[PDB]
Amino acid sequence: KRERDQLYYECYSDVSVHEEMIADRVRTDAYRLGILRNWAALRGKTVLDVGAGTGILSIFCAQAGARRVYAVEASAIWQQAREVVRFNGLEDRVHVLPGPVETVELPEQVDAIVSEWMGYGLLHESMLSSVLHARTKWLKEGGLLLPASAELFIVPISDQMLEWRLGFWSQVKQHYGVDMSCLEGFATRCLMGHSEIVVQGLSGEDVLARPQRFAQLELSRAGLEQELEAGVGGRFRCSCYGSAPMHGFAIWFQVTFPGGEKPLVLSTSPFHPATHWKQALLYLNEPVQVEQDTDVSGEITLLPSRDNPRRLRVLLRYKVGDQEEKTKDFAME
Amino acid sequence: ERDQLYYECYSDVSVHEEMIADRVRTDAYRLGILRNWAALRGKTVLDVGAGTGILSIFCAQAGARRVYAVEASAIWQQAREVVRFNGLEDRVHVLPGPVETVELPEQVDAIVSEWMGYGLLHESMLSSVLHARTKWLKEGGLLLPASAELFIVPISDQMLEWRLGFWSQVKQHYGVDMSCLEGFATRCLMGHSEIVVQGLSGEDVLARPQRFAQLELSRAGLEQELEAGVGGRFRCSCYGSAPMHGFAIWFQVTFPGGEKPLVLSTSPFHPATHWKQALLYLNEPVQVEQDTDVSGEITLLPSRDNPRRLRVLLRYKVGDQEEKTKDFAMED
Ligand SMILES: Nc1ncnc2c1ncn2[C@@H]1O[C@H](CSCC[C@H](N)C(=O)O)[C@@H](O)[C@H]1O
Ligand SMILES: Nc1ncnc2c1ncn2[C@@H]1O[C@H](CSCC[C@H](N)C(=O)O)[C@@H](O)[C@H]1O
Ligand SMILES: CC(C)Oc1ccc(-c2c[nH]cc2CN(C)CCN)cc1
Ligand SMILES: CC(C)Oc1ccc(-c2c[nH]cc2CN(C)CCN)cc1
Ligand SMILES: [Cl-]
Ligand SMILES: [Cl-]
Ligand SMILES: [Cl-]
Ligand SMILES: [Cl-]
Ligand SMILES: [Cl-]
Repeated sequence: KRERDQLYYECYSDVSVHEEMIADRVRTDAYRLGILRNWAALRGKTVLDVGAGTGILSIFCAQAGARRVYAVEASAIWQQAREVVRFNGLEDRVHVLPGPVETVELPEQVDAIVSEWMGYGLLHESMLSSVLHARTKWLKEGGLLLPASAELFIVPISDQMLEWRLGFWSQVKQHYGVDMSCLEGFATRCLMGHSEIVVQGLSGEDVLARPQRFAQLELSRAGLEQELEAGVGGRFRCSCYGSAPMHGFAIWFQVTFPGGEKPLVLSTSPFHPATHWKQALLYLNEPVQVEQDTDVSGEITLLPSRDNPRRLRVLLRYKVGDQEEKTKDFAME
Repeated sequence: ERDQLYYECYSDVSVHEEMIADRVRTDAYRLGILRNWAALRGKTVLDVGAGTGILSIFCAQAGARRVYAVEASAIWQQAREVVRFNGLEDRVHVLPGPVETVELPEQVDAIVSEWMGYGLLHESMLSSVLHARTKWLKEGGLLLPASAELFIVPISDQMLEWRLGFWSQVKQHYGVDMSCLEGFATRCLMGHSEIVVQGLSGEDVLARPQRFAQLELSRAGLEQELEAGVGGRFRCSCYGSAPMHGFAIWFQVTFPGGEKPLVLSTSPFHPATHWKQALLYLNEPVQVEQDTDVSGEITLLPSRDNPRRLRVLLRYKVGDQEEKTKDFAMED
């Protein structure tokens, strides 16, 4: 079933997703400046924009002096990108090509590749293998990748929003004169007992320890394609700041653009301004009380599902202080 | 088999959290039940769709000697827990299964139910309640609520206006002109034939809201009239100059007094509720002026494939423009 790809691209054929991406100021301005600061590597050069969407990133490349930009797009939105390119008078420099980047035939190797491939938890959608497949095939030796690298972080969390949802049932008497405190367990089983990856914004005040980096993806490195199938991650460890009910873990990513100037980082940390990626939350089955200097440690692996390769899977093993090591397997909403 | 998937939606906590957190809804049901304490003292009540059991416990608190709390989804176990926890195991009996196939020991003096979906009739729970009235309600029995009215008005959704205008703003933000995508945006967002559940304010309302249906729930033969369609004709005149994006529909229900009668509205001129309003978009904007004639017909139906999903047939005419038709289905 390669018709699994048709239902994936149908999401990107609609305007709403692209509105959400372009409305994400942090994301779109990171790409704008990231491209601009690498003018030296881009003036006069050829560029491959993998998954051009509405074509905004391809136009940034042309505005930074690129002589030719190949904007490859697999969904029907390619029609709108051609229209936008034509509308800005850039048809002679920006050429939009339909179809997947795997099957696309360009007339030449390229000097640089740009792509916004990051999904939720970085690797939801599994777009990275397309980008790496295109690097190996089309990018010249020592050509520019934008962004050039990625890192993943994990940290234990106490989600205050969830806390109020669990506590809701104890507030019922004071409003309506009926005691529903006994449904606290039920709500915990409903909201924490399931095995889905929740994509939700957190505050920095919900963070219970130093965020630990558990993966580092240098996109130039050959053989990185093969490692994504086996999984991304490894062990983590940290000690908590204080007293709180730990609900689970959050994960987020960052990506780095090189300078020419200094490097630009695009982060999805809760200590930074929000993005449409938000954070990926991994809830325990029930809350666990931790104290100042409670040592939390464990193992995490990000990989694609068996059923749908584009869907993200997270295998977590964890140990909260004294407790026995527990396990939980998640899949994106 | 089809009905089992519907009940499963009410097995999760989130849906009941949302309903109980709707203070306008829950206070109206509390206060509506409390108003009829005289008629309910020492009487028996059926609670169709008991959920977590909160409405049954209002009836027991109001003085009913016996309440049968009927609930088809697995949440009946949570309703049993709450009853026992509140010490009302003698006065409230939680009976699992659908209300169609439940067996009570007696006929009841009153029926309470919160049955209203998005656009009132989404979910098609009203048939279950009307069947329960015929089978279990005594003569001169009480229905809470007792009636329902449906309203419609042309609207100018600001949230949509922002989303359509977005593509002209890209130049100012990022230095790339994408104003050429406005038509595409409109075709995606307005050309889809789905009923959008969204909250509006008073500024969004473009003319005097018009009632197009009344449902007296005691009326016999109403169950058959629901399958045929609930609806009517409407006409109104626009207040002033604005871009019309479609129609909003909403409802109200009325509890009898026993004191003045209590009205639970989901109008945008009254306090907000989880029902919000149900929006029916045109295929594109139509610019209107003061005293512009908007008229049409609306019919609320069950969908072809799925009887519990709400369908809306809309005929509409706006000013000099010819009469147009559009078929909507509730958000998938
Ligand atoms: N293998 C592949 N080949 C070509 N395009 C792909 C692809 N996999 C995903 N895409 C496309 O890549 C885009 C990812 S979203 C990024 C969109 C664009 N850069 C913007 O900022 O607006 C989508 O439009 C999707 O349809
Ligand atoms: N035919 C039927 N028989 C019994 N219960 C039904 C039913 N159709 C729907 N229901 C139930 O009716 C409920 C409607 S929601 C209202 C729940 C509750 N009265 C409250 O205010 O919180 C749902 O929980 C659903 O499971
Ligand atoms: C269809 C499933 C598997 O994939 C999607 C999940 C989410 C989205 C989505 C919703 N809003 C914005 C996006 C895209 N975004 C995450 C940046 C992409 N480089 C799209 C596809
Ligand atoms: C076909 C089914 C799934 O449609 C539903 C759609 C929405 C809901 C829902 C979400 N929050 C609250 C509700 C219930 N509410 C409308 C009051 C009902 N008496 C339930 C069923
Ligand atoms: Cl497509
Ligand atoms: Cl082109
Ligand atoms: Cl990085
Ligand atoms: Cl767990
Ligand atoms: Cl009414």
